Amino acid sequence: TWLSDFPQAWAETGGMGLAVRQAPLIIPLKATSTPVSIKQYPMSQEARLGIKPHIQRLLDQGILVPCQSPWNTPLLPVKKPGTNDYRPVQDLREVNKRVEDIHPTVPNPYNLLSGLPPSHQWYTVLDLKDAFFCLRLHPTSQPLFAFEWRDPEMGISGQLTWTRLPQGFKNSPTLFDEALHRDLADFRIQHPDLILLQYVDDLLLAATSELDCQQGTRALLQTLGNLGYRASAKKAQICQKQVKYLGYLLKEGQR
Amino acid sequence: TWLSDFPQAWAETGGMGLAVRQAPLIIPLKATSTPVSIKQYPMSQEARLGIKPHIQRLLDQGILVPCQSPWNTPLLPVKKPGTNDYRPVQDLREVNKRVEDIHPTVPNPYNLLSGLPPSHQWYTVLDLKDAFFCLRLHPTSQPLFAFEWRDPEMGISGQLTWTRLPQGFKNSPTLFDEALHRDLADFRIQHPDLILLQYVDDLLLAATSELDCQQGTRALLQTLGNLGYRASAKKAQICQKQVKYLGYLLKEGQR
DNA sequence: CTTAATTC
DNA sequence: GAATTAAG
DNA sequence: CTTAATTC
DNA sequence: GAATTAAG
Repeated sequence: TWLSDFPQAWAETGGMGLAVRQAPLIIPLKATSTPVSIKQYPMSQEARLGIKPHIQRLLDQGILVPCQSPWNTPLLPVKKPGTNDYRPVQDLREVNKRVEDIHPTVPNPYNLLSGLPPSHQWYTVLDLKDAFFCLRLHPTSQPLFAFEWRDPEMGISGQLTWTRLPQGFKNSPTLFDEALHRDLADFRIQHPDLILLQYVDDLLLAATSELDCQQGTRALLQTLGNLGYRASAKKAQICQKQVKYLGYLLKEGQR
Repeated sequence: TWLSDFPQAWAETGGMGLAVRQAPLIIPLKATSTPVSIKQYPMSQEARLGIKPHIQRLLDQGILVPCQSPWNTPLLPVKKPGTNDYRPVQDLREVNKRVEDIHPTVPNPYNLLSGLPPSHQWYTVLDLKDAFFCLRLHPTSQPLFAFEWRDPEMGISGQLTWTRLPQGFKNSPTLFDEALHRDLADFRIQHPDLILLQYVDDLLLAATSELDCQQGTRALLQTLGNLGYRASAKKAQICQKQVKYLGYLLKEGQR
């Protein structure tokens, strides 16, 4: 029952995360950038009602907050099915174009897996839930990601923005990967015999024996929870000689 | 009056040419070729009446002759203007594909002109009329170029073919250029001080003085006429310090 | 909905 | 260069 | 007229 | 991939 032994480490029981050791992120703009305010494309009531629950949850969680910003990008009504479930998707392309580029340090899955020794056959795969939202944004950079939100009948002031690293921002994957690497540096040092692969929010822990993988997993979950990250108990693959990681099926040491 | 001094050398007074020193040409087929007989696309009366005079002239000249051949390619009604003058154009692409390739020995105009010394300022440009028709085709190769010709009211048997190198055949330019080079080899040897440029049917004779260009031109015209070639008196540019050759304007030694 | 590419 | 894909 | 390429 | 060019 890994779920009961580590309440804080799982999204299911530890609540929304927040990387407490990471300083709020400051997002540098390119040298010539000036704010861009793109009007919000009219949204149907169906889309608005579909998105509303999500916006309210984020406001309650403090991930979204009201604001007045010279920046504004549009929200899009996205429903994977034909017209089923919705979810807000922000078009941050005009913001991305004005943000200074950073070196892409996230390794491609192929190269990352090359660092997996044949000696480590016991695997544990964890995926961090709402990973980007665990990283705070400095108040100075929050206005950059503002969007409009209203209600034809008693709606918020006007704009809302993110207080955490947002989805759709070009540097989120890299910034998150780099932050988690800093937070897990000690863990690696304290567990020299363990192999830990990180691909943004997807983690692979490899060990030589089931026992080591057990103790190692316990230590990783404890560490992750303490740092403020949250893993999916639902999708978790604990101490298995066969696991699915980054589209690959790890078995017998193949792939 | 160069026209009167060399009756045989001009198309205007010497009649259709025939390169008497050149053996009738044999056209080798590719190793796997078999005859192809392409049906003649129906031709309107307007097109037929327009082409008729040309066919009759060629038959009278012996350039076209009746035949029965397993080969057949279509004739096309071509009228440069909107619907004015006509002229028969044969689509020999299927024949070209079955004929063995030869090395392209005709130099491009740019490289050909590089062999024109600044010392030779006096130019004479001649263009041979119906040049390809001056070269005979061996009877064994004549059937390759057959086409259909009839008259809704008393028409020739069925097919006609060429007894001379035809227009539209992929190797005609190269074969003609090579044949003329063989026929003018002696002339070059007999006139070491003269510069002679050959580009298929377009000739440029260059000399150091007007006198040399005069005597040289007289000798070239006499030689051409004797060999059976015919130049255009109409377009002839004799002993000029400025002439148009291959799209270029030769003047002061420029171009 | 808008848009940088990639196809047909 | 009017559609098709892929994406934010 | 049919066709190998090249554009839009 | 439906037009545009170029050609035999």
